Amino acid sequence: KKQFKIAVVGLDSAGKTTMLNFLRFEKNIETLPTIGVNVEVLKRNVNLSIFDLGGLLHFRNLWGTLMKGSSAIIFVMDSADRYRIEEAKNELWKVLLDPNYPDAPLLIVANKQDKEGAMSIQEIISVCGLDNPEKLGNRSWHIQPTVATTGQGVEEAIKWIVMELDK
Ligand SMILES: Nc1nc2c(ncn2[C@@H]2O[C@H](COP(=O)(O)OP(=O)(O)OP(=O)(O)O)[C@@H](O)[C@H]2O)c(=O)[nH]1
Ligand SMILES: [Mg+2]
Repeated sequence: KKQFKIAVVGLDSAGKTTMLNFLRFEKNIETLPTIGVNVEVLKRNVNLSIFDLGGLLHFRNLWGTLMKGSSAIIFVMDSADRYRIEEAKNELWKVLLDPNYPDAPLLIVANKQDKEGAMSIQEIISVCGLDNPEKLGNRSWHIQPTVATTGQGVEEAIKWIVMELDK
């Protein structure tokens, strides 16, 4: 069975590692800010090699090179962090416009839906400008609201990625 590299990117503290811990242990374990790459190999009947990249500012510049070979991209966002939503939109578009990954399906994980003031799926599409097809081309995209600490929507997020790789 073929291995498919999945890249997990997003700003620091978005909940990337929290999501990957749930995908494996089904539990909320303590996390440390990822300053490197934490690679987990999961099987959901296709095995994928998920690369949880670090989201700290001075590490984001490495995403372009570290994602080499990814078949799908998961961009995790902190839905409750309205003060850093312009910063996440800027990073999401840097990935979308990266000429190295133009055909890769993009799953946008709207994490932290439990927090008060969390943005809705509609609100995220509007702020991120994803309602403009011109700069999106023939790329398949999907938004999945999650609470990574409880795993709410996390199995449904990985099912979309798996469905995309099956194609
Ligand atoms: N309330 C709430 N907290 C969450 C959620 N997901 C993650 N967190 C918390 O958010 C913080 C950051 O989570 P991490 O998984 O370490 O974030 P990260 O994306 O890996 O960050 P970097 O490693 O620095 O890129 C932790 O305190 C988590 O427990 C969620 O859905 N709801
Ligand atoms: Mg991390």
